[PDB]
Amino acid sequence: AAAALAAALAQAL
Ligand SMILES: *c1ccc([N+](=O)[O-])c2nonc12
Repeated sequence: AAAALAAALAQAL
């Protein structure tokens, strides 16, 4: 889950 989210945020920004 950590990675999923990490990646989400990365993309968002
Ligand atoms: C999660 C998984 C892979 C990568 N990546 O840089 O290839 C990520 N970057 O930020 N979160 C992830």
